[PDB]
Amino acid sequence: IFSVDKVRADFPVLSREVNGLPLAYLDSAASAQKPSQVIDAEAEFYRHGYAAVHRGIHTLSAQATEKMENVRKRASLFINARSAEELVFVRGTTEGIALVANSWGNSNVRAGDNIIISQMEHHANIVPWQMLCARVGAELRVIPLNPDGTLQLETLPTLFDEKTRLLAITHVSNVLGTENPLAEMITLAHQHGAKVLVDGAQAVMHHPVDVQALDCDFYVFSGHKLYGPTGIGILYVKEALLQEMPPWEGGGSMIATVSLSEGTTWTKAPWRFEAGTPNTGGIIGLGAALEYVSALGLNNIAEYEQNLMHYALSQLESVPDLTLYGPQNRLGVIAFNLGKHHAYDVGSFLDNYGIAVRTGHHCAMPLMAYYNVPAMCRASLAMYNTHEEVDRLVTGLQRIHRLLG
Amino acid sequence: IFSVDKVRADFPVLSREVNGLPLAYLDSAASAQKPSQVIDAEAEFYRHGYAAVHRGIHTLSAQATEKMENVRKRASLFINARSAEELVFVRGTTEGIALVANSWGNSNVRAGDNIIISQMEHHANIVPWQMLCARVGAELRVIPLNPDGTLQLETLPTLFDEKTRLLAITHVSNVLGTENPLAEMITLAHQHGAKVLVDGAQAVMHHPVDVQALDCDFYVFSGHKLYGPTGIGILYVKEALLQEMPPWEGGGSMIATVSLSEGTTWTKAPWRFEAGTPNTGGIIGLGAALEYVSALGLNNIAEYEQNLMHYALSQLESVPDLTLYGPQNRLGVIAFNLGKHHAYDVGSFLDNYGIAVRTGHHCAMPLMAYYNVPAMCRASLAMYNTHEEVDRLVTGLQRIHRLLG
Ligand SMILES: *Cc1c(COP(=O)(O)O)cnc(C)c1O
Ligand SMILES: *Cc1c(COP(=O)(O)O)cnc(C)c1O
Ligand SMILES: [Cl-]
Ligand SMILES: [Cl-]
Repeated sequence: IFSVDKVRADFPVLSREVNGLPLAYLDSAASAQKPSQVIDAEAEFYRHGYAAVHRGIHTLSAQATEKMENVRKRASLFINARSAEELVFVRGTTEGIALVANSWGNSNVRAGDNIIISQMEHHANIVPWQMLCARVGAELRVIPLNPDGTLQLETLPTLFDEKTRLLAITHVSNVLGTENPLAEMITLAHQHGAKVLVDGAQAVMHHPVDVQALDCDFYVFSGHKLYGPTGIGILYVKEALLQEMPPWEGGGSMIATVSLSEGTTWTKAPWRFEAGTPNTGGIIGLGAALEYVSALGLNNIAEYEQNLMHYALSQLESVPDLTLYGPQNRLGVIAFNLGKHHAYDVGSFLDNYGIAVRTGHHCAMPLMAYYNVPAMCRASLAMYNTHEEVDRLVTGLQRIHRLLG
Repeated sequence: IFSVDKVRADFPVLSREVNGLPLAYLDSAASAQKPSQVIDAEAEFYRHGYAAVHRGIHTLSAQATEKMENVRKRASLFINARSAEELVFVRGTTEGIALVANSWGNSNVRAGDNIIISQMEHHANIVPWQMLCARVGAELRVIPLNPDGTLQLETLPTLFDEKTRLLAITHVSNVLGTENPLAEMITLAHQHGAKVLVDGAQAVMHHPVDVQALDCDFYVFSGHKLYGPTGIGILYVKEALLQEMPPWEGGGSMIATVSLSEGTTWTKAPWRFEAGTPNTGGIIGLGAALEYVSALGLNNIAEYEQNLMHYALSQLESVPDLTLYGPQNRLGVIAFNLGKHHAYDVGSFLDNYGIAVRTGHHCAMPLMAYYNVPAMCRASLAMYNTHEEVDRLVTGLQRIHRLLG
């Protein structure tokens, strides 16, 4: 069984005080706190084994190159990719999606084609496709939402056709906590020869993820949401696709040869898309984060978080004039507004009690617009959050409602 | 005065053993070791103040946003930019140059124009321009080299004309240690209305850099070469230029608004070019690295390194059949080959003695080709290297020459 007290003791930030009160960090969906196992792994690398990593001749460089490729292997096993060489290190989910849209998009999406996104997508999974569609003259289609925060799947027959090149879809909504039916949607997309990119930035920390079972063509996620360092993400691409992708004009690609007369050639994928000095510190920390999470067990984490979520939704029923957004079976986040008060004011009061939530449009303005609100509040309930922190959130909202209503 | 023993005691890697022998790290031009002040600043941030940073409502987020903007201010003072808002955080020098070539290049370089690079450029300051020139149908012109590793300045009249849009030039060669006459070249470029991008990745750790005095239009450098963390670089752009640059299609740009019907708008520069979650860990560490280097004083560092370089070049005269490449007044690096032996073999023997040098083409294949060699060895002499490590290098080359000659 999972022991939240043993886990919390690994996270030094959770001791912190904010406004003279004990921190209740409910904003892990924006970024997760990191255990000392992650922080110290990165520091230890800088302290005892740091070097540049392009299979340099000397020992530190060779050993650091091997550390980085072992992390690539560990990450591929974490998401059950067939091969470590199907994983590209990227700056984060945002850059990973941009890479696909520029390298794969520019040579597979032509004038008259269409791309399907959903109305709940984070901006990082909208804007690259908007721009691509403008470049090549294709059409961006949108799966609409239901009031309960799920996709209107009945609209799919009107969106998928033979010119559909790509479905770009979120695994788990960063606002609603909706988990989308990826395996079925991927079957539909592949029946039309469409690829699927899955934005998995909110999924990989909540339960096991198996890209072979899903059969998705691309999958992205962010280190810093996975209790890991900033500046590092993972992009998975099916080997047959990845080995056809051209070099990344926009972000830089690693060369095989450079000639002023004869031009330039490029090294094989993965590494083709990792130009310049990689973020070795971040890669080391990401590896430690994958080990930490695997050691707790994602199924134990999921069971604890689901129980915590069920407790919170039950307790929140006693908050007057609370509006919740999203389905009952949400993962990780609770999106809400309190009566007619602006989310910004609710979040400031909650911060005044030492409760960290996020306010605003959460990089999902089309989602905001669907619900005809400018902003919502969002509380994250991660593996190190407690029933007691849920009770502070509930009491906090009750007090805010009396003081301001 | 500078005390190399007091400085070395700040760097924990320098205690390390390699192949059972004490490390002599002479590969700082590939990446620098980091002091504990840098390592611990990053760890301390993760331990006590970590949060997401997009001016979030709650305290940790607000305080982390302010930490990151103070580092931007500190970096702008470090290079004497007029305004902190002229600095963009980037993944590294490679990504910074790609950003300029894609955002500024695509809307200022048209068919029939030309760009001037030099023959000693690192690949990161060649390939983006090669691709841009192919996109828009412009011409890539090259300032050639002299045998001593300096630019043939007499060729400039034949390269600069009214269609010259940009000069992209290295401040200090990562292979030869040549320092280029930037201020004079920038005057010439501006007489034709050409902009200048300076690749300063090898300059910022060796002496003060003043972008107002230089009057360059762009300037880039890498954190990890500045005794700082990986995954972070600085791109400086003159405010009038930067505020005109369009969003970065290839790498992602931060939105002001996203609408599925009305399209997308973008936030003001700096931040326009920092999409997704920034590398907050790396930014914090970079700030500590700038403080550490400022506390030693760049002029003291320069005086120590110059003395160390002069000692090494004097000692190396006693190595039979040593070929050196570059001018006598080189900064930081010594590029060399030993008789007819492949650089790879020399580097392996040196590594066997615990001496870390770099071998290969050093991401400067046109430079290699100018000298009609496939590879060279390169020893870096940074601020924490000693006369004794120079003596190990010299003795090592002498032994290699007897064993293999
Ligand atoms: C946060 C998030 C992103 C963006 O991730 P970055 O690490 O900031 O690049 C994209 N999609 C979802 C669903 C997210 O939650
Ligand atoms: C190392 C270096 C680069 C590339 O820097 P990255 O940090 O790897 O992106 C570019 N130019 C010069 C002169 C360099 O030494
Ligand atoms: Cl956004
Ligand atoms: Cl290269």
